[PDB]
Amino acid sequence: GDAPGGAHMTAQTVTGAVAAAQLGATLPHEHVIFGYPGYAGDVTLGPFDHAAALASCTETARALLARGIQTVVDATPNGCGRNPAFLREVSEATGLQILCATGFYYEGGGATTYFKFRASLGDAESEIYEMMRTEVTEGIAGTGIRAGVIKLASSRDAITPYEQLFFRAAARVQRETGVPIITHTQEGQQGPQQAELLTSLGADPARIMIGHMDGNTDPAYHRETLRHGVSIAFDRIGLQGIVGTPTDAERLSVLTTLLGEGYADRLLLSHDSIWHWLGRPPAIPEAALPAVKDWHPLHISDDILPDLRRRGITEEQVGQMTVGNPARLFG
Amino acid sequence: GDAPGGAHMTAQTVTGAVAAAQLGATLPHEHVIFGYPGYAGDVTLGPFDHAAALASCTETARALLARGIQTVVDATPNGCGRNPAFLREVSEATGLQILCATGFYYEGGGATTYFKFRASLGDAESEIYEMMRTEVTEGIAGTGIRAGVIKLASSRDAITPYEQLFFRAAARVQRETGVPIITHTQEGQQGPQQAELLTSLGADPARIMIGHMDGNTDPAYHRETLRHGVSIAFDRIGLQGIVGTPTDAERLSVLTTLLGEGYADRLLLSHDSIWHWLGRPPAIPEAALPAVKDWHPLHISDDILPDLRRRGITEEQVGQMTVGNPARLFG
Ligand SMILES: [Co+2]
Ligand SMILES: [Co+2]
Ligand SMILES: [Co+2]
Ligand SMILES: [Co+2]
Repeated sequence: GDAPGGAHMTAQTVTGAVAAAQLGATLPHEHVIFGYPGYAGDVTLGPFDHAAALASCTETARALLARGIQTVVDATPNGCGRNPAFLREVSEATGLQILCATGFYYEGGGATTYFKFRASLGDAESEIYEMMRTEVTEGIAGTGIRAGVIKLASSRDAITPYEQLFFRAAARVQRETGVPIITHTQEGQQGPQQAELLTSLGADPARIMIGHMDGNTDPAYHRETLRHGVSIAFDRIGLQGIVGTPTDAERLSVLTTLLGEGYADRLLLSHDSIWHWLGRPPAIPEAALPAVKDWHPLHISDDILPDLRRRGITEEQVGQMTVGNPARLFG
Repeated sequence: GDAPGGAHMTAQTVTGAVAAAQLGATLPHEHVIFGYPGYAGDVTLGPFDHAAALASCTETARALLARGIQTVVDATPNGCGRNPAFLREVSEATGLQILCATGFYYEGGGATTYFKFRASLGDAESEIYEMMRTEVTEGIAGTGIRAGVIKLASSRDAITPYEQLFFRAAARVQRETGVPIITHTQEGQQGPQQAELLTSLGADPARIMIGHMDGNTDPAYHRETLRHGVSIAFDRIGLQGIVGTPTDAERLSVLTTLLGEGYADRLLLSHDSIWHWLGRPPAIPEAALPAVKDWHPLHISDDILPDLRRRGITEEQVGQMTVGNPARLFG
């Protein structure tokens, strides 16, 4: 099929290099810990309880392994609580393999002030390129822990000029190292534009996963994106009818259509769940309880897969999505 | 004149309570360390060199004392690098008294994602109120170091709904504790609106300093703001013709007019300087060199004051601005 072509390094997890064959079933987009930009400024009342986060996270890790999930890809942006050392902790404690990311979030929800300022003063793209390259090849913050993927994100109405700085830096790092790229699309838009842009810049589509594609329910939009040869992920499975999100029933309808059209090799599945929130614990209005009810990392293993199988999807298609595709994209 | 009326606590500096009479000459708006939101996500290439920052900061501290400045008010927002423990370090090492702030920055340049999200889920104002109240009365991040002022900020075109959450929480904390409030106005606008809003909410104008008023060169705008009984600060003195900023000559023209109209008791002067930047050191395009040439904390002491005196301003007016006003506002 379409194999990764160009520079290449074996999958880097927070605990070191891992062979593609050892990745096993994988959730390509989750967040062990996560905090929206600003969470740190609420440190007095919402401090990080490391002991509790570690207990809870490892328990979630252990439950994933119970389900045969050997690997999780943590997509947390550098300014949203990324903590490679903590992920290494969670990994060494449970045996769950974790890959972390390098990247900043979309303009609308990221810690954008910094690079927007540096971009006004000089060559920010080049500076973003050096950070990503260093994090992928040498390590994050002096820990030696390397990023196994680059995380890119765009806004709803366009991939903004600020966002494009990151897309150009990542493309260059991609070309030079072969590292995988995973993305965020805001509210079901810009999937095709991200794929076009990344490929146009020389990024290997065999190493690109356009995310939150489940955010759009017109399969035409998905096919237009797949036309580029990149993989696409229904990665907010379980987050229903909230923040623009469709219902899982809607996602499944699109998914089985795409599956029935032969796209298994290019479909990945995830929850975009957060195991432990940073800042003060989120206050969940009762009315939103159903929207987040299945939004946890065991939902696909326990509800989705069995539901695709009973719908006609095959053990082979499911293994392609959950093991085949990840092995090739990140391995 | 107009003395602080209501609840009251003695000036809290990062090293403890200080009598109003011991504040001495003060710079009401500076930043020992500062980083635009996102700086932390650039930690791999732009890590904090604590030894160098401490050496440099204390040297700046020592130079301020050489000039008789006994106190500095650090206006750094919770998500812009605020570090009470480091300020205590700089203070205990030199004897320079430092007050730190509690508050988030304006929507356009702050770490806004967090509270914008919490506001969508619940009562963020109340949450912001608890943080500010706890930081002012008990301490920041478990250090015991209390905030001596609340920092509020608004955008250019309006005090946005997100910003108003902070203005309402601060007003309440102001009413209950008497703590001073200092603000940021973006590009010479919203000074009058901030003053109106804060007073309308029950905040004591004798404890309110509307900042970056030097950003507007129409004295009419300043008088309209002073009409509220609040103090106003020309606090970006030295930052010239850049980021919308006027020249110092322009600021001085407005200042002597206001001074000649009897407003000394309500005028404060500062630089809004940054002693040590967080993130990778700022790259200064040569063309901007003159704009930042006098932008350091010795500029007012060495250039401005002597320049107001030779312009006719009196030793008494200068002492009112630099010692009288601070004593009353923060003491
Ligand atoms: Co996302
Ligand atoms: Co995510
Ligand atoms: Co400001
Ligand atoms: Co400032």
